[PDB]
Amino acid sequence: VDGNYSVASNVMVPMRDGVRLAVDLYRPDADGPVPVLLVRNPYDKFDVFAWSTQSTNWLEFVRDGYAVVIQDTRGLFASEGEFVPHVDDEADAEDTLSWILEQAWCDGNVGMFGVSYLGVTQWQAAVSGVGGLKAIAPSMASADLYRAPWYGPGGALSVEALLGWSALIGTQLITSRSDARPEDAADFVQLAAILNDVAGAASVTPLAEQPLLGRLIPWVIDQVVDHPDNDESWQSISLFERLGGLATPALITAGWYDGFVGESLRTFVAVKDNADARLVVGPWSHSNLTGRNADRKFGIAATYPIQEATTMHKAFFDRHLRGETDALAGVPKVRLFVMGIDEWRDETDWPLPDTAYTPFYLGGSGAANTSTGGGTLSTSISGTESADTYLYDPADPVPSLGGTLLFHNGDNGPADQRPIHDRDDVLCYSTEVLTDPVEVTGTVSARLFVSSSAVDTDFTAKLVDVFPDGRAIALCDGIVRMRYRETLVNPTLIEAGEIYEVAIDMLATSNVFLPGHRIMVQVSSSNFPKYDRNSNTGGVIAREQLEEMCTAVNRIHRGPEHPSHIVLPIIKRK
Amino acid sequence: VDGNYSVASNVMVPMRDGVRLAVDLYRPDADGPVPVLLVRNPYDKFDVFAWSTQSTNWLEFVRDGYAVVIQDTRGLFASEGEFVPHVDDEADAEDTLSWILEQAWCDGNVGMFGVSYLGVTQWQAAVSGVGGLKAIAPSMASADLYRAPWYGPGGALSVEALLGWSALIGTQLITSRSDARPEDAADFVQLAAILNDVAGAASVTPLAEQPLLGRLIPWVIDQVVDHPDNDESWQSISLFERLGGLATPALITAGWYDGFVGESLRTFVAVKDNADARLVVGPWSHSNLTGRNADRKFGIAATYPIQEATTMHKAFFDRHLRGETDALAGVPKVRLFVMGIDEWRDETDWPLPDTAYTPFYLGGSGAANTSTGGGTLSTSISGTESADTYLYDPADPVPSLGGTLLFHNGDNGPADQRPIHDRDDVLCYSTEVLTDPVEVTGTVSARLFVSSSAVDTDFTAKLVDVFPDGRAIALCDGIVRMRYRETLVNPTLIEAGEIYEVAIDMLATSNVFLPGHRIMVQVSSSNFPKYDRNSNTGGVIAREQLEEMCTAVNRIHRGPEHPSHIVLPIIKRK
Ligand SMILES: *C1(O)O[C@H](CS)[C@@H](CS)O1
Ligand SMILES: *C1(O)O[C@H](CS)[C@@H](CS)O1
Ligand SMILES: [Cl-]
Ligand SMILES: [Cl-]
Ligand SMILES: [Cl-]
Ligand SMILES: [Cl-]
Ligand SMILES: [Cl-]
Ligand SMILES: [Cl-]
Ligand SMILES: [Cl-]
Ligand SMILES: [Cl-]
Ligand SMILES: [Cl-]
Ligand SMILES: [Cl-]
Ligand SMILES: [Cl-]
Ligand SMILES: [Cl-]
Ligand SMILES: [Cl-]
Ligand SMILES: [Cl-]
Ligand SMILES: [Cl-]
Ligand SMILES: [Cl-]
Repeated sequence: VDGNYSVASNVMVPMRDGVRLAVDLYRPDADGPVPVLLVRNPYDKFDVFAWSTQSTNWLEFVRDGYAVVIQDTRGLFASEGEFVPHVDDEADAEDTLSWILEQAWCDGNVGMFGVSYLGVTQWQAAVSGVGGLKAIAPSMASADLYRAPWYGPGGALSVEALLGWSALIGTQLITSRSDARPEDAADFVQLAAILNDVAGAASVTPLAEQPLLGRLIPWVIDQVVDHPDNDESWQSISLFERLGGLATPALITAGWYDGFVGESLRTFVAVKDNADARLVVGPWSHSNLTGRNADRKFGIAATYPIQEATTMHKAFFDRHLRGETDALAGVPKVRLFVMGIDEWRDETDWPLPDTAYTPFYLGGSGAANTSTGGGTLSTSISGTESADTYLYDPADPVPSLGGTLLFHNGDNGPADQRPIHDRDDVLCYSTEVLTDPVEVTGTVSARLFVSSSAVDTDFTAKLVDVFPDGRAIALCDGIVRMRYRETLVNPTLIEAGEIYEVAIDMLATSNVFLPGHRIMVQVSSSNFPKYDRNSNTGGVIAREQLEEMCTAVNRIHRGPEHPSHIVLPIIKRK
Repeated sequence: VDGNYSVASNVMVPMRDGVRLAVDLYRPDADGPVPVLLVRNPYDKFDVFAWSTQSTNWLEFVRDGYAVVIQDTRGLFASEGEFVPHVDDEADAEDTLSWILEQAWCDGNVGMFGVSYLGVTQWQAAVSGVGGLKAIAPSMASADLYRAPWYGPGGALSVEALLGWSALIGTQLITSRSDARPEDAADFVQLAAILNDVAGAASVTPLAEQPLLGRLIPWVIDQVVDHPDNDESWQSISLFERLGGLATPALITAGWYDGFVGESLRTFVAVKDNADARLVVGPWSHSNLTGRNADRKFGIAATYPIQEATTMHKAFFDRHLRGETDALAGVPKVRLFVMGIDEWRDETDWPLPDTAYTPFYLGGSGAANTSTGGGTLSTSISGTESADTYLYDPADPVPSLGGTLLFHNGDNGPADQRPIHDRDDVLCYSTEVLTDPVEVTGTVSARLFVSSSAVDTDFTAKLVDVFPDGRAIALCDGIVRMRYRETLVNPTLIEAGEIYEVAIDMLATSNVFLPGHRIMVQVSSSNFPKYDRNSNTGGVIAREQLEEMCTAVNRIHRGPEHPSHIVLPIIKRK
């Protein structure tokens, strides 16, 4: 009967190596075989409520005649084997899709959907080149684990994401015990303490000393902390280079304040020429999809639109798994929540056609130190050669406030930056108050002329919308670790005192700066614990004691010969 | 097979009047009949993800061999008939339980669980005295709809809750159309605008003029706005007086910042002598169960503990529907999240045994106006007869900040009160800085000696924890509408200038005021839009234009002959 279904629990699926992963089968009451959707989950396939609110009302897929298979990843919950993040997911996904394709209830069409880790696993599945996989729908995900979520395009560790997540997995590994242990109760306590104070956990030096996390999940040190360079161990798990060879349709969701935003958007650009790719980007952080934050409310239309998302996914799967060639009629290619005007808007492509990548140059009379300095932004090159100078002290890094934080206060993306505006290592440059709106929608970067007294250091750039009432709301930001200025692969040190031109990848945003606002950029050398703190030594940063680290006199050069700027993706619609 | 189940959609269940309500059946694969759990839902039985995250992982009940029935209430989504809130729910619940009891797959034991409206409906079901109903689990609910959520023990309208909710129902009635209409698109827009600005919608005078909401849901005016008195129309739907005659076990959940908190706790006290009642109270608001707020973080243990809740519910139902007499071994009678120390704690009863209901008297040199006045709180009666005086102007009411707000900024319960501390109509009284902790856990009220130049006005009282850093965090609050000082049923006006002793029911809290903090009480005559604004005329408030309203010179009397105080439920544990 239409609308009706059954659920079978703990169906054991054998992988190539004989290890068995558990799945749940949600199968419609059907005459013959049906199209199937697979979800690969490390947070317990039974616990559907935990993730699904960030995704789709997918029981609608089942009522509409799709089968849905939810799987425990290797070594977790009801699955056999050992869990190590990422390393087994290509093969296990391949083996699982094959098994599904071989079932009596599968009609030869398979798709995938899901958020975060349930999104990363879809890219890992799509590179298997299993013919029967017809579409994927990776939400808030990445195809390059170095670039998101563990490190970044800047070559700094996303330490708060690392320790926060490891503590969560740790908690699970315990609560899911094969056989309970005496140290479980106390370990649980230590894990909660990390999660109540991720900045605290990130502050212990040497960073590589993680007695609890290293014991529960050795990968935290063995893979992540020990591999600062984007090396073979990372390229081994990266999917990105293989994406351009695929012809798999992908429905891709991202959030402007989501740790994955940069990589999510990159995946869209990589697949769009070869297959039907779609893009939806709302003003969300990884853990806050509500549209509401402490100092910024985006309106009820900003709340993750779960029902519209369900409808969109269903049309997408109807088109690619069912061959319904008109199923996506009237569905936009790209749908963005444009902040400022706080409205959803349809677009034909990402990057937007008719993006004007426009330099806004750093300038001003006197020092740009603090928000009350004389720092300016202007579309004209500055007339006079100047330099802003500050001391970066690793023992006092600039605290993280909003942006793309994941586990350390990850629920306030558009955070008011005022609490750090009186600090001497936070350089501020702003336009005059705008009398006409300025829309910035696209990828954002800065080109800075910099110098240090140290042989390595960081430089950060942050785009900020300054409201009439004084709120200085964060939009997007990035970091460059100077040893990685040229490459994430073969780092080299710098000469103290030499001026370098460096690029800062500031990810992406969509914001209209309305009349009465200002475009503002904050420049510094730290952003902790979003990123780990540079020791200013040129050493193996994660192996250094705080005491071993050095302060740095860092300098931003600006003027005719050193035209430091932010490149803004200007959109003009009249 | 154990763990396995099937789901049948849109099974139509006939009521006594021939109208049919739709249900979904989640039935385990079972030899014979099983115990059954019923959930009555006005937000679409299909949409399980919307509410369940506030409740339980109840698929675990189904995997463990319970059937679960989820029903669309009369006139919504897949059900037939006309929707009017509350009025049909006693009979429909009765008819539905009977139908379930008659099914081949029902073993004669029925239970219920659910949150909010899904909680209110359980009290409405429990008064039918259907023998087969063995237990209920009403979360964030009430058995007296006047007292929560529509009015309150003070006799003021909960206007923000009223309009916010009506707009939500309105939105549903549209999105669920039998036959789509030309005005749907525009109506949808107007509904969103109310929900983005509930304070704005609440500000239109006369309040009873609601062209959109009155048309979509006439009950908004016909029942709620038109019945300011706790009259026969309210008593008709109230369950409270019948609760003391029941012998139904009840697992009751509440939140310290939840609009229903006062009534949730009252239901526990009413059933505890006659049946196995349980209580769980976390630091949540109706729409924020995370434990995280703009200016107050309660720690990860405060996050609604959905898995522990599932386990507790399962043991509860195992005990009462399955007759497993040891199923609740080691489960506490009462479990409270004690704020301040920010820890869960078990207790044997609510109110706590060894509560010392202790007067803290208003005093001080000079006026108590603003936070920089000389207002004090002390366990000693004030020595000298004084009075604090302010003007209450309905056109400028004291704005609502946290507390038990539902739809107008209902996600910041423990709000910092500082933004209203310089106001002249906000009287502030505080203890000295504490050097030893003071625990306040229980029902809270104030006894004030008051006078007005008006023949009716409001008086509000708010309990506040003042932190070392200056944060003035709201805990609990209430209001008395003076015409209802003696009774909610037969209001009478007051004499301008006469001193009255009035009670303010300030609901309940659990907080340890730690060393370095202060106990603080804010007194005023408005709290908008949590409550509607008194017009100070003695008229039908909801029918008055702003222009028709009067200002009031209100006065709080304090001293030996007028010992105004807050009664605090002091707990002492050494
Ligand atoms: C998702 O499930 O949360 C994590 C944030 S770091 C991420 C890990 S790949 O996946
Ligand atoms: C719940 O579902 O939300 C409402 C808050 S006013 C309440 C109405 S009785 O039930
Ligand atoms: Cl089978
Ligand atoms: Cl393994
Ligand atoms: Cl805002
Ligand atoms: Cl919109
Ligand atoms: Cl354009
Ligand atoms: Cl200026
Ligand atoms: Cl110099
Ligand atoms: Cl140079
Ligand atoms: Cl049947
Ligand atoms: Cl009807
Ligand atoms: Cl706090
Ligand atoms: Cl605790
Ligand atoms: Cl006690
Ligand atoms: Cl004092
Ligand atoms: Cl006088
Ligand atoms: Cl008197």
